[PDB]
Amino acid sequence: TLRAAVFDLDGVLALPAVFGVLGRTEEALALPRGLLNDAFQKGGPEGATTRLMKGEITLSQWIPLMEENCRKCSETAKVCLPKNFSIKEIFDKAISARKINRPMLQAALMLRKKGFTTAILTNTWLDDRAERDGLAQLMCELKMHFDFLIESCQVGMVKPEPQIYKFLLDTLKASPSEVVFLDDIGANLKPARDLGMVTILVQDTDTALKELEKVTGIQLLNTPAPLPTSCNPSDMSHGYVTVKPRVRLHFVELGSGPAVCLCHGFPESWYSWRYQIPALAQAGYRVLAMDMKGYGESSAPPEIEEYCMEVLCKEMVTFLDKLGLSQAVFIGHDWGGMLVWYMALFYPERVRAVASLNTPFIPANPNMSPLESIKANPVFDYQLYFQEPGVAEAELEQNLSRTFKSLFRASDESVLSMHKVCEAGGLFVNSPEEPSLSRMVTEEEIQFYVQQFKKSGFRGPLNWYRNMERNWKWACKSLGRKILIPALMVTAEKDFVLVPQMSQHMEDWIPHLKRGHIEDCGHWTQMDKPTEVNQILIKWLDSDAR
Amino acid sequence: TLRAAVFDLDGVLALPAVFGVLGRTEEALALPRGLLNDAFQKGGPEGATTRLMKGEITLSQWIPLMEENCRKCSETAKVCLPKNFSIKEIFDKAISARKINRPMLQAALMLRKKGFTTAILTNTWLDDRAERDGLAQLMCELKMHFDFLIESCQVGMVKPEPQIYKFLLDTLKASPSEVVFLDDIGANLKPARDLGMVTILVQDTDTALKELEKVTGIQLLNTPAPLPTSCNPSDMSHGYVTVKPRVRLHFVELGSGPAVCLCHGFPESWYSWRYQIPALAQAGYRVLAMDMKGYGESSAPPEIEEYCMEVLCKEMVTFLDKLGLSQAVFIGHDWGGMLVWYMALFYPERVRAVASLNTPFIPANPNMSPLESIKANPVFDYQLYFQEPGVAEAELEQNLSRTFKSLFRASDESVLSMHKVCEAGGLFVNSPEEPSLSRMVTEEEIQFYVQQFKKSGFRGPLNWYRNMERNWKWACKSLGRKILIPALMVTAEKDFVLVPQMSQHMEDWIPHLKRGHIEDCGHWTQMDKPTEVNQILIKWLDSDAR
Ligand SMILES: CCSc1cccc(-c2ccc(C(N)=O)s2)c1
Ligand SMILES: CCSc1cccc(-c2ccc(C(N)=O)s2)c1
Repeated sequence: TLRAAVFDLDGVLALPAVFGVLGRTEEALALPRGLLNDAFQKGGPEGATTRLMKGEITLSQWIPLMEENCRKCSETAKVCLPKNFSIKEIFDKAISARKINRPMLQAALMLRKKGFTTAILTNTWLDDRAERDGLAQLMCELKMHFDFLIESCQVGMVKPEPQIYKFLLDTLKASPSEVVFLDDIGANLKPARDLGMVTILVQDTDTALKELEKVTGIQLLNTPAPLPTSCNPSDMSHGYVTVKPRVRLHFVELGSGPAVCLCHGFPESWYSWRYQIPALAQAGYRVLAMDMKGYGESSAPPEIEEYCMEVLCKEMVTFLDKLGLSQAVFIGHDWGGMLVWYMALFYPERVRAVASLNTPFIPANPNMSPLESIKANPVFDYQLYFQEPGVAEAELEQNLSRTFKSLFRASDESVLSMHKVCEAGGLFVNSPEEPSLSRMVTEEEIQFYVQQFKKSGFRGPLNWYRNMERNWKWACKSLGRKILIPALMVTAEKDFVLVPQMSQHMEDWIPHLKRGHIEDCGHWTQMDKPTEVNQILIKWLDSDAR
Repeated sequence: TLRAAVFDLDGVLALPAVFGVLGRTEEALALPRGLLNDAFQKGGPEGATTRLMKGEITLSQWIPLMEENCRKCSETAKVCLPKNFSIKEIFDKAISARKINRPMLQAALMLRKKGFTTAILTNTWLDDRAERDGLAQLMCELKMHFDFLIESCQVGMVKPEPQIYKFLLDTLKASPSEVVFLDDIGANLKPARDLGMVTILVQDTDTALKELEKVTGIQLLNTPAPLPTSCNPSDMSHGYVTVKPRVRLHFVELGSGPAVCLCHGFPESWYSWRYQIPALAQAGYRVLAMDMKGYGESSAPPEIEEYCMEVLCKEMVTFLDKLGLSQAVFIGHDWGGMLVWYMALFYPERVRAVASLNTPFIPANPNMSPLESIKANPVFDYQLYFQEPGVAEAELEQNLSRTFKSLFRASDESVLSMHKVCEAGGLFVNSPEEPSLSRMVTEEEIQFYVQQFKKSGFRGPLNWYRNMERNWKWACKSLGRKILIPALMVTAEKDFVLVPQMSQHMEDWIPHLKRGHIEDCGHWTQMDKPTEVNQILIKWLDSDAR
């Protein structure tokens, strides 16, 4: 019975296989077949290449030795290599052209999800090239999906020496018969077999995967579209900034590049962005996923006025100041979407670009009380239920598990009326005591929100809805302004509270506004439609926010 | 008696004054004197400009209104503005050319150091230009040196309206007679005077500063070269990454741009880089100042082997992995300098560039025990004293204040022999019980190190010296490699343990090595010579590490 799967990198997890480049070069250059290859394998286990693969020497030290091996192979072949022939130029292109074999990685991900221990076993080098970052990025992306990364140059052993195989088994804490080994070089496969390991000679991916499926009894080919990579809270970098005495803000941080500040809604967490954080960091951004004030590890002061838009926005400016960030892209959802439009209106200098999911930009009506305005819409009755300090806290803090399971559901899973909530006397008066688990979330993900909300509860979060009058007076000062910085409005077809239609007049105040629309998407946009959210955000980021 | 100083931005804290650009444009373009200016001030407190300054409108909305005011001023003047005349192009250059008036900022810094409350009072706008970041960066740099930043567009009032002045006094919690006010516009000075505030009409900086010195009784002109900006621990962003079960690494993070990872020595803190962090972030870098393993808020496991170079380097690679960083520039000092050379040797893919202060790169002697090697040098006797578990911990943990005050001293302040330490039976056997405070440090800075070392003490830090044999065996695997990535070696003339001379053969293993040398610098390089360290690092960073 298998419980571990090992993958080679070149020709297995990454394609096109860098080594099939020596043959491609020979042909393009009309060189005697195998000339370049002979120079690469020259001296076998004594050669420059074996020294490189064992980590005795770096790639930059190896390049002159390989080109030297190239003169000698020519001497004995009778043809003379050109004057612009560069080993470096050839390998630079080969490394650069090699990308992750996505279906192979998905198969490895699926096996690991089923309780398999996974690893990468590769003959690689210590890359000190000026262009080494491209491969460092690839290895970074690949490795975090595996239990182990065994690199020849770091262990001082190479495939096919039998010692690396005994090393592999020891690392795995498993006997050979519990291991599948995939490689594109039959010579490297043989020792794994001699030990009783299941092996797969990898040529075309589909066939290798057909073989893999058969031997594991796990479906790997033709499976449904997987979810984007999520976040494990304990594997993240956690950041803490004191924005004022007794007000500290917590954030999760991932990646490098332009700062993208993600602002969640009610009643959420930095964790609501779990499917966006790895994807946005991978797309070349420095992600800062906040626990907004009143939430999770961020401070939660009791006073209502601590949660008015003016105070919240000023604290987000200080956050940027203390981190030494002159700007950040601000991406919000629900209450975070509202904050994000106000950051653009009041601090355009600090906002590189602004994007909102579900939350439209509606300019304050100076001739109408914001309370009258809320009453005009039956779908906002829940906001009136939230007005009285203590009432919604009591219901929401009553049973945390029920609260999140009741709220976090897809559009075709609704359990909450949300209309005539005041008259019903609560949000959960029609709701089961033990709601079923929505297909959107795991039991574990619910438990994370439960644990977060045990610290401060619902007072601070609910206080965001308790500053209507103050926010309205502040917003009225911006009635003559327009939003002229890059902006994106993303609507969710099935959000029955923040309906797409409510966003229709936005072009009047944001003339250059760009849009996104997600069909069959409820209110919890990020977890309902992660793939679509990621595609829309990344595309908008690359085109409008460097 | 004064206790508060207020500065205007344009023409006072920032030069050349953006508004003296309308006159410069008129001349260069041979336009009737004051034509452009009339268009800027048009309608006075009713005009487009006053609306802009009060925050009713953004700069992008204002530009067409100002150019419109330009057609009208021409109608009545008889000349016709060109076809490539751009209000935007003019203001873009003016904003861009305006820089901090460094001597004015130094004067404000000196006053604040003397217990003054300082503030910036400015008539500014809400900048939504595509080029708004340049000014956002300037305001960011400037503001962190002041107690308050009062911007007209954010308060909805402007100079010279008397309400902003009453607002200023209220913000300051001070009566007018306790306030000096500096402005380059006499009209804005008058109301401050009418209230009894001391005023200074600012033309040339030197004279304004001569006036400021007279009225405060504090020397501001011709003062010694100030120290670079330091760090206040509670104003920093604190980061935490679990690199393995029960091993967490703490870091302080400042700025945006390429990741620069600062690695302190023995027995230090992230705080040893206090003078580098603001300077490097200001130079366009994302600084990650570590608490190395065994130190401060980082985990400190008791086992010796937890501190061998191989384990430490692997944990720094995981740190990068968990933060989503494919690379970082690694800058080390003392033990951190040693780690940093080993990161370059073993993980060149993860090291963008490598720099060391005082610590040279010495390749392991495969024909000699590292213990024999240490014994060959009388200056390394302290390392032998550190070998026995418990002995150095007892002496060092005995009185924390004495420990740091004894260690942290300039070269001409030495109190410690450091030679024949074993035979003397300690580091502090000749040292006073109550050492004087070195000119390098304040009592407060000592107390910070004392507080940090109360958590874990000296076991983990001392364990860095307890892996000679393991480090030697690991290092021997790199004997065939060279360091071919960008590298900087900084020597300290008066470091009597890590003498500049010990670095003389480095070019043999790092052929492209760049150098820095600091005269009259002891072992504690960063606090001994902050200005020189910063100049050397920034210059090397901008030229060799993007
Ligand atoms: C009150 C939490 S914010 C909000 C806004 C719009 C729709 C929703 C829904 C939450 C839960 C729903 C359900 N029935 O499961 S609909 C929540
Ligand atoms: C033992 C701490 S590491 C080190 C290396 C080289 C010189 C120094 C000095 C520390 C303190 C000195 C003194 N006498 O104040 S010299 C420390």
